[PDB]
Amino acid sequence: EGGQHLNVNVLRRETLEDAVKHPEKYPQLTIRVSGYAVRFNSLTPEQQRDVIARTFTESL
Repeated sequence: EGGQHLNVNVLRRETLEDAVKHPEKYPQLTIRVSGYAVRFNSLTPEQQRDVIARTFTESL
């Protein structure tokens, strides 16, 4: 068969950490959370915790 539907985020975890630090810097930063997209700044601190914690596949 094959997988169906996929959210694609190409980013580094550090960048998100930076975003948490200074939201003013990334006003239009958007990420795919679970089938939809949201501005990073829109999320709650707890909600953000969920995202950063998630797996970031690396090369190899």
